[PDB]
Order: sequence, then C-alpha cells, then structure tokens
Amino acid sequence: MHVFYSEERRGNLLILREGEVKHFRVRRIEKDEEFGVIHEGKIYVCKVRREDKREISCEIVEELETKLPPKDITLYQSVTVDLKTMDTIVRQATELGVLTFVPIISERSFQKEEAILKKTEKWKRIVIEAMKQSRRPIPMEIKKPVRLSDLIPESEENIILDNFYEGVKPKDVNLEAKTYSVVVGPEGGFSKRESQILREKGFKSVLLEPYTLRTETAVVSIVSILMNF
Amino acid sequence: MHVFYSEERRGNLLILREGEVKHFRVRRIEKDEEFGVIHEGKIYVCKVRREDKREISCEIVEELETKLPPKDITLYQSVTVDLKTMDTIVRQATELGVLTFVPIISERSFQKEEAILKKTEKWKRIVIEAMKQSRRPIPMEIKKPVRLSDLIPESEENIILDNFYEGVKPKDVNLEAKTYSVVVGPEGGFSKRESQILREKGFKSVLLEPYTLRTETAVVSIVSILMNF
Ligand SMILES: C[S@@+](CC[C@H](N)C(=O)[O-])C[C@H]1O[C@@H](n2cnc3c(N)ncnc32)[C@H](O)[C@@H]1O
Ligand SMILES: C[S@@+](CC[C@H](N)C(=O)[O-])C[C@H]1O[C@@H](n2cnc3c(N)ncnc32)[C@H](O)[C@@H]1O
Repeated sequence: MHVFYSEERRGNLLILREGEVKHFRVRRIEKDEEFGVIHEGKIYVCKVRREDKREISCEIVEELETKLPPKDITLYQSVTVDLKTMDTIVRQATELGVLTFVPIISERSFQKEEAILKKTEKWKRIVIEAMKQSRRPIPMEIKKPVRLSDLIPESEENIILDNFYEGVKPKDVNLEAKTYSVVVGPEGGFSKRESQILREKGFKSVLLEPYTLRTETAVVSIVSILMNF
Repeated sequence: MHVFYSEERRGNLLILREGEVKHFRVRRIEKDEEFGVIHEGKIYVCKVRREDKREISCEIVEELETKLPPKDITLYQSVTVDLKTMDTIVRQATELGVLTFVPIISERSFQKEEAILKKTEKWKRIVIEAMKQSRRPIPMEIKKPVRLSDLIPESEENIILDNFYEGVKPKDVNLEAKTYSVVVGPEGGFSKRESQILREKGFKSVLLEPYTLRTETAVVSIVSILMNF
C-alpha cells in the first residue's frame, strides 16, 4: 500500500497538497484502491475522493494503530560542513525511529546559524518523505540549533560518539535505558577540549569498532544498536 | 595525518602512482610532513623521498598499529535499481569492515549483469578511498554478480534481512560466530517466493526495529550490530 502525508483535514477527508499531489499522480491510484495517509500521528487507510490540480481529497476508511519506537532517542548532530550530508542524516535518523533531532554548532561544524535555520525547512520535508517510506506516523521533531558548549545531559543514558577518544564499546552502554541523548561530531570531529567537557558533564564516550567512520555512518551505527537492543 | 594507497614497493620506498599522485597533491602536504601509506595489509608512516611528474616515492620511517575487523562478513547485496545507491553501500561496507562484497540479482533488483560489471570498476575505486579515510589496511573484495537462487549458507551464521517476514531480532542471532553471510534486498525488497526459498536453504531471517529502512540504512544497521557484538 502506498503512503502519503497530510497536514489538512476537512471532515472525514484528509487533504494532500503541493508535493504530495504530484506524488499521488505518479502512483496512478485506482478509484477504489486503498492507500495510507499520515495525519496527526496516525496512518489512515483511505480511498480517493477528489483529484484536482492543487488538491487530492482522501476519504478515511480505517484509522490504524500507531507503532512507536522502543526507545526515545534525541540526536544532537554537529552540523556537517558539507550541508548536503545533513539530508542523509536527517532521513536516516527518521527511518531509524529517532524522536528528536537537534542541530549542534561545535568548533569544527558548520557555523552559520541563519543558514541552518533556512535549511531546516528542507530537513523537515525530508523527514516527511522518510515517514512515508518507512511507514512511520510519528514525526521526528527538528529543533532550533544549540551550541555544543551549552549541552547538559538529561536522559537516562547520555552518549558522545568520539573516534578520537579511547572510549567504551557499545555493549558497555546501558542498553536497558528507555531514553537516550547521543552527540555526534562533524567531519572534523570533536576537539580534545570540547569532548573533555562533554565527558566531564556526564556524556559516556563510545567508540565503535573497528575503524573511524564518516559521520552519517556512525549515526546509523549507534542508533541501530540502541534501537535494537 | 593523511593516508594514501600504494601497490608498489621498491626497497624501503612505497610508490604512489596514477590518480593517487593527484590525490597526494590535492592534500597539499608540507615539507617533512609525515603521512600514512597503505601497502599489502599494513599502514606505514612515511615522508616524501622524491616527487616526480607522475609518481611520488615515499620513504618508510615507521609503521602504524593496524587492526583487522573482529568479524568476517560477506555482504550479498541485491543491486539497487538506482545504481548510484550502490556507491554509498560499497563505501559504507568498506568503512564498517566488511571483507567480501557480492552483488546479487534478485526478483526486484537491478537486472543488467553487463551494467553491474561496468560499475564494479568504480566500486573498487570507492573501496580504496574509503580504506584511506578509515585507515583500513585490508581491501574489501568485490566479486562478480550472482543470482539469489545460487546462494549457499557458507558461513558460521547466515542471515537474510527481510522487512516483509516476521524474523528474529538481531540480538538473537549467533553473535559468537566468527564468519557471517548477510543478504540484503533492493528498494522493492524480497518477494515472498524468493525469501521462502532462501530461508529453506539455511538463511536465518532477521527483522530490524521499529520501522522499514532504505537498503543502505539496513546494511549499516546490521553490519554495525554484528561488528560490535
Ligand atoms: C569522520 S569522524 C572524525 C574524522 C575522522 N577521524 C577522519 O578524519 O576520518 C566524524 C564523527 O563520526 C563519529 N565517529 C566516527 N567514527 C567513529 C567511531 N569509530 N567511534 C565513535 N564515533 C565515531 C564521531 O562523532 C566523529 O566525531
Ligand atoms: C526498503 S526495504 C523493502 C521496501 C520497504 N518495505 C518499502 O516499501 O519502503 C529494502 C531492504 O532493506 C532491508 N530492510 C529494510 N528494513 C528492514 C527491517 N526493518 N528489517 C530487516 N530488513 C530490513 C531488507 O533487506 C529489505 O529488503
């Protein structure tokens, strides 16, 4: 079943707009063909009603039960100097079930906050596309940027991924925790001074084996481990 | 320090040739600056001996401590219909430590064998670049394409990643195995017909939580779990 996204409800009809109208057209949906539509935290099985140029209305047939991630993870991602890489990180974090995404400004990360705020518009659209593809009805919230220097661990388990520090193995982490905070560096990584402060604050430094990975690969590695164990 | 790749040694000198010389010059190495050079399974610390027009000789001054992957993994990757995606999978599999990469032709995968063979040339270049960036001294072999119907469970643990089958959790597979065979599907996944055959042949079906991932995301997810546990 194809899945679409809506942020507009009119009675018992879910409305598709702009990009979703185009996506709907591409799928060449049949008159009585059922499809899913994500709206306000749930996936609704629907059938088509109106097919117009700037709008597709979908009749709600059945409201499905929403499956939530087994763990509540907040990813504090140092913005990559190559902004394009964030498209992948945001997409994959969404697929994996991460609940909250916080862009971080660190010593070696992208530095322009204004550009980060603008790019966030695109990142939110990427989250929506990933939600449709992964059949994830709950959004991944993208928050305003925070500076690494101001972070304070507050989750049940708090981790800093660092290839430059002889940290602990993933299995040494509290895998029974239900809430996590994970801090990941940009291409250049974390400076020794930056990471030291984070470790002193209470972030457990984790080292993935056996090699140093690119930022996006490290994100999926740690999140997949935490989400599945 | 920067790391380079060589397949030619002359006495105590490691030689960089072809495109590697261009790569070296792009890195703008300073006078007396030391750098690493991968050669036959080891990474040597070197300094420039002589720079020529199309080759650079590097004097070995020491040897870096290297580490091999803790697990021997063979990834059987159904070729994605979007061939570009394979560039990412090959690169990440290399970063993660996968030893052997085998492109597979399944019911819903890319079908042109001739095109797969052509792209393999690029995949081999990607492997070398990932080796340099991850400081991985051993290559990842990219084999000729084979059909899903011709796969055999040759490793200590043989797994098929399938979102369409209620398989077991990753933490429940044989994590004490030294060798693994991992089969991953294309964008459209595995048909019920072909997966049933693979399961009967001896492949253990694994289901990642909580949502359906894109192929590349699933690869990093399972490989990271196997390598770190
Ligand atoms: C590419 S790495 C740092 C640069 C890398 N050392 C290099 O020069 O190739 C970017 C980020 O990914 C994460 N990372 C990469 N490899 C890691 C590993 N093996 N263990 C833990 N974190 C890692 C860390 O958050 C790191 O700051
Ligand atoms: C994109 S998935 C299959 C199509 C997907 N269900 C969809 O329609 O969006 C591609 C491949 O990634 C792997 N995969 C993705 N999610 C998975 C999961 N949750 N558990 C196990 N394997 C998964 C499987 O090998 C699958 O064949």
